[PDB]
Amino acid sequence: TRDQNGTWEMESNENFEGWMKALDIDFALRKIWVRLTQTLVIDQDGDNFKVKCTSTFWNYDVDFTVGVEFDEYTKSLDNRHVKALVTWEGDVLVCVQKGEKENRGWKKWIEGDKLYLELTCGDQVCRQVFKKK
Repeated sequence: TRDQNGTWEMESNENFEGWMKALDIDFALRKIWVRLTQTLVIDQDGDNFKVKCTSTFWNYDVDFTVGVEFDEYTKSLDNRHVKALVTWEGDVLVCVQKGEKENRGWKKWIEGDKLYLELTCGDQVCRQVFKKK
């Protein structure tokens, strides 16, 4: 489905370390962040999304409109300027973050009460699975 609204609690995280290292996150932050629980709260109304990512450590809000490019400065992550664009490919939400790193972005799929998130950077993919609370 296209409807991603909900509070989503992480159940599995595969290769998060490799994706962080591909973004050049400092080693000591990687070791703290690598096995943190994550909750994603998604508020979706038409094209407008408000996504809140929370863990006991860093705590992000990003807001976007599907089909509208936006500047992002990833101040709490690798501290880069990207031009981000979120679109639908059928029922799959696709984000491309254009900038220094190649193949940088993410894709979200919803099956049932499961949200699948694939984060990419370079040759690394991180696969996360969330359950709807």
